[PDB]
Parts: sequence; C-alpha cells; structure tokens
Amino acid sequence: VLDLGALGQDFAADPYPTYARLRAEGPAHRVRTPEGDEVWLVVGYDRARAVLADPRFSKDWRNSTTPLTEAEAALNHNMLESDPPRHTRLRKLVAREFTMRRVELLRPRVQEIVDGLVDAMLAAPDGRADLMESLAWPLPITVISELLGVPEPDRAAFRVWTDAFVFPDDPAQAQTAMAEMSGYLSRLIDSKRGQDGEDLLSALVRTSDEDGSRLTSEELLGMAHILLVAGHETTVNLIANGMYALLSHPDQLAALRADMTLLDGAVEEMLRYEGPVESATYRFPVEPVDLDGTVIPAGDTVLVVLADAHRTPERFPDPHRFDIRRDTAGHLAFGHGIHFCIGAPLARLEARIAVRALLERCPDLALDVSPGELVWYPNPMIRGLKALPIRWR
Ligand code: HEM
Ligand SMILES: CC[C@H]1OC(=O)[C@H](C)[C@@H](OC(=O)CCN(C)C)[C@@H](C)C[C@@H](C)C(=O)/C=C/[C@H]1C
Repeated sequence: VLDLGALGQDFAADPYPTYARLRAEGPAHRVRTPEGDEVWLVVGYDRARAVLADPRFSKDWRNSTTPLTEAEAALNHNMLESDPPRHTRLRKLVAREFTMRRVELLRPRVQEIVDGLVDAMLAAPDGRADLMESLAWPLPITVISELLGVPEPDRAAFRVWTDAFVFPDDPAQAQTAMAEMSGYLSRLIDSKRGQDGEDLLSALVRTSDEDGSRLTSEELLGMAHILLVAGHETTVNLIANGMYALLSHPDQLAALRADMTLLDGAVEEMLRYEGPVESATYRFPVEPVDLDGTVIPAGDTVLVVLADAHRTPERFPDPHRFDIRRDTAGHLAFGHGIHFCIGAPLARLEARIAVRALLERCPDLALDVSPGELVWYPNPMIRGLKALPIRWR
C-alpha cells in the first residue's frame, strides 16, 4: 500500500514519475489516497484502455463493498454510476443534446461568452490576472448553467459545493456539501415542474412526469448532478491545465500563435499531456480479476490512471514532450467504451474558442509565476490548479 497522502504536494504537482515506476513493476497496485481509502491504480496505456471498456469492471455501486453514504445514495442513479441496461437508457435520454450538431448551434453563444470574459480580463490596469478566476471557471459554469436552466443568482453556489465535494478537508465536509447541493437541485427540479421552460432540466422533468418508467425522480436528480459536475469542473481544468501547458512551453505557444490551424491538435495534446481527468471514475470488479498475476478482489475500488496511459512511451513516443503537432489518436482523456464522454464536442468547442481568444488578444501572453509557485489539488482523480497567474503586454 503506497500512501499517496504521505507523498504530499510533490506527487500532486508531478505524479507522473510515481505512476511510471509503478507501471514498470506491474499493471495494478494497492494505494491509499490522501483521504485514507485503499484503492487500486491501473497503469499503462494498453491495460488502462482494456480495463475502461471491460464489462468485468462495473460502475454500479451495488458491485462495491464500500457502502454509499446517505447523501451519495441520493445521487448515484446516473449513467456514469450505472451499467447496462440502466446505463443504456439513461445515456439515451440525453444522447442527442451533446452531438457535434447541437453543440455547433452553441458556437455563437460560446464565442460571445468568451469575447466578453476576455474583454473584462484585458481591462485589468497592470496587464495581470488569474486565468482561473477570469476565464477558466466562469466560461463552463456559464455555458452549462444556460443549458440546464440554472438561474444566474444560484450559479455561485455551484463553485463552492463543487469545490467542497471535489476537494474537501474531510470526507465529512463533502457530505454536507453534497447534501446541500442535492437539497438545492431537488428544489430546482420542483420549480421547473410543468412550468414549460425550454432548458434541458425542464425537458427532463417533463420526461420523468410523463413516463416515470423512462426516468425516476431519483434519476432526474442524478442526471442533473452529473451533467453539472462535468460541464464545469473537468472543462475548467482542461482550459487552465492546457493553457498552463502552453505557457510553460514558450516554444509551442509561439508555434500555435503563428498558425491557428494548429489549434485542434494543440487542444488534443493538452488533453493528452495535462488532461483534467488524472484517474477515471470508480470501477468495481464483479468477480475477482487477475491482471497479469495480480488479482484484484471483487468489490474493491479501481482507478484507471489516464495520466499514466498518456505517458506510456510505446504508445506516445517521447511522452514527456509537449508537442502540439503530435499524433494523439486514441488517447483516453474522454474515456473509452460505453461510458465515453458524451460532452466531448462541447468541451472541445469551449477550450478551442478560449485558447484562440487568449492567444489572439493577449500580446506576449506569459506565465506570471514560476511553476514552483503553483498549487495543484491532491485528489488523485482530478489534475487541477488552485490559480493560474498570467500577464500580457
Ligand atoms: C474537458 C472536459 C471533459 C473531460 C476531460 C471529460 C472526461 C470524461 C471521462 C474520462 C469520462 C468517462 C469516465 C470513466 O470512464 O470513468 C466522461 C464521461 C461523461 N461525461 Fe465528460 N468530460 C469532459 C466534459 C464534459 C461535459 C462538458 C459534459 C456535459 C455535457 C460531460 C458529460 C459526461 C457524462 C454525462 C459522462 C458519463 C457518460 C456515460 O456514462 O455514458 N463531460 N467524461
Ligand atoms: C460525468 C463525467 C464526470 O464524472 C462525475 O461527475 C463523477 C461521477 C462525480 O462523482 C460523483 O458525483 C459521486 C456520486 N456518487 C458517489 C454517488 C465527480 C464528483 C467525480 C470527480 C472525480 C470528477 O470531478 C469527475 C468528472 C468527470 C469524470
């Protein structure tokens, strides 16, 4: 049992040499997380990709030997914490909302949001700002909030609850937060009921009312939760981590600023090199699974380490090089298999717009701090910064 809490901020900041040295010793390893839970890491690209798609590794908490808390059990009837056939049905509900076509329709508004956020940011008197406060955070919360129908006065609460259960001081504190947000969401579902809003939460509340067999009240709260947590948190971190990647590689920043057709590939390499999902969501083996002689017990918690997958040199040569022109095909930053990210085109749309606007409107854009002054969150599932100080000319 490697104690990841004991490794401290050095591991949070640069966990890669740790995964890589585990990977050399075998595909799977028992570790304790900073919070105190024993889990399994699965490392190495080929094994990570296999495990992600393998039906022996379930997402349904009934297959876990760790009981849900009260507040969590209110929230688990969502597609990411389901297996077929419930998974199949939940995913089909919101299928269509996230295609490249429906997301294309959002390009104008996404642009307008960024255009505005970037205005405000430039109005800074000394040409200095924290990219997280100025753009990384507000852009995704705003986009997802409009989609779902979270009214403007309530959106502030989401950062706090989200930070609370994504990065708490104690598990006891995430509980309260989740209860509180879940409390909020029920009340927001109830407020939509038969009120004829055109947002997705109203469309879903409709579905549940019409045919509570296609969608239960509980699945309604779960779906609302899930769409909110990805639509801001991971996307915020893609934006901030990928900009950090660009800023700390002055050479690749110049290369993209010189040629914007390089943009889609740059965003892919930011997903590869500094993706916000360090480790995929909990997997639970239905039966014991032997991984090249290392047997994981049924019901244990298994974290597939996407970050280590992406530094696997036989898959991504010279893995420690951030190279915007690199072949990134087949990366796992949006997962793999039947739980593959539904929001991937939206995440991509937002990041691409945000990066282009920063490069085009912030002259001599640069990191305003040294890498050693950055603070990364210890949660082994999320790769993310506390602040990103930037400056421009
Ligand atoms: C950069 C941004 C994003 C990244 C890196 C990301 C990554 C991921 C990953 C790795 C998974 C699979 C988790 C696993 O297999 O354990 C996932 C699934 C999921 N994502 Fe995203 N995602 C992002 C943005 C979004 C957005 C904007 C939305 C909302 C539209 C969203 C909604 C979902 C949903 C509902 C699932 C569950 C899918 C299923 O179970 O079939 N994601 N995503
Ligand atoms: C939908 C994609 C998104 O995943 C999530 O929202 C996680 C499911 C979500 O986990 C839960 O909601 C737990 C609820 N059960 C305990 C009841 C999220 C908080 C996990 C976290 C690693 C993340 O930010 C994860 C973000 C992405 C991986």
